[PDB]
Amino acid sequence: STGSATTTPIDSLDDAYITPVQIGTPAQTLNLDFDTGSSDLWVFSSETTASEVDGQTIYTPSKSTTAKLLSGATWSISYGDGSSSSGDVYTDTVSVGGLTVTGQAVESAKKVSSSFTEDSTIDGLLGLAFSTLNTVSPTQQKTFFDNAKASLDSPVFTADLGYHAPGTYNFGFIDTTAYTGSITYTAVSTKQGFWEWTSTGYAVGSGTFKSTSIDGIADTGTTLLYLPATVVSAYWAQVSGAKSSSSVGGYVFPCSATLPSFTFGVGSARIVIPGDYIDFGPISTGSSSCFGGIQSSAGIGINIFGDVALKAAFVVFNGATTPTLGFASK
Repeated sequence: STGSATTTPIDSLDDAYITPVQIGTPAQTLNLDFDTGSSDLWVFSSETTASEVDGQTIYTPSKSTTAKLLSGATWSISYGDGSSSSGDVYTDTVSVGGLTVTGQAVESAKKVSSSFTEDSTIDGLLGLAFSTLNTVSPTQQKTFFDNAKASLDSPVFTADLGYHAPGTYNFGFIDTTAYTGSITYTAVSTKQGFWEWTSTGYAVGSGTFKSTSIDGIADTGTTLLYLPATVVSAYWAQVSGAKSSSSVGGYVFPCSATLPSFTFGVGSARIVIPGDYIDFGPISTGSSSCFGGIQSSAGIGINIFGDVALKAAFVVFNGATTPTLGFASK
C-alpha cells in the first residue's frame, strides 16, 4: 500500500504545517502537525478541558464505532519549545492520504499547554520519530508509520515541504518526479529515538564550503534551523545590521538587508537553502527588525534541521531494518 497527503503551512511564515488525518468511523478529519521529532499521535478531543480548547477541531471517541479505550493507558509529553499535553488513549482507525492503519493508538488530550490552545490551526500532532520515544504508559505504543510499515510497498515516508506553499507527505513510495538530480543517503543513529544524522559541513552564500561534522536531527516539527553558535555567527556576520538579541530570543536583522543562502552538506552532496527561506518577518507588527530562521542550538543539547532546512530538500525517511535518511535538491 501507499498514502499521499498534502501538507499546508499554518500561516504566511511557514511556522508549521498541517496535514489532514481521518480518525474513526465515520471519519473525523483533524489537521495534525506531522512531527519527525516526536512519537505520539495526540489530538484535541471531547475530553480536553473546555477552557483549553479555542477553535480546534476535536476527536470525539464516543462517536466512532471503531474506537476502543486502551484501558489503563495514559500519556504525557513535553516538547523542546516548552509546550506540553497529556491524557488517556484510544485505539481507532487512522487514515492518511488513503493509507489506513487499524488499531492505531490515538492519544486523547485531557490537558494541553497554552501555546496549543492559542494555535487554532493545529488539532494535534502525529509523531514520526522512532516508537521508542512514545510516552504511553504502561504499554508504549507504535507510531502511525511503524504500524503501517509492513503493509507499505517500501518501508519509507517522504517529506516535501513547501516554501510559503503546500507540500506533500508520501508513505510507501518515492515520487521520482518530485526532486532533481539524485537522492544522497546518509547514516542514521536511532540511539536517542530521532532521525539523527551527521551533516558534512556548510557554506554561507557564495562562500567556500567548510568541511566539518555537524550531528543533528531531521525534525519536521521544528520551524527553524538550529546549529552550533560558531556556524550561526558565521552566517549572520554576512548580514548587514544583524545581531543576537537576548530580549527577542535570537538573531534579528533589518528587513532592508539581503539574506545570503545557506548550504549544508549531505555526504558529498549539497542542499542550498535560499536566503528568502531564512526570513521570519517582523519581531512584532510594524517593526523594522526581522526574526532570523537560522538560530543557535546552544542550550538545546542537539542541533535541529527543522523546516527551514528540510523545505529546501526532498527528504526520504527510510525505515528499513537499518534506517537511513535521503536528501535531494528540488
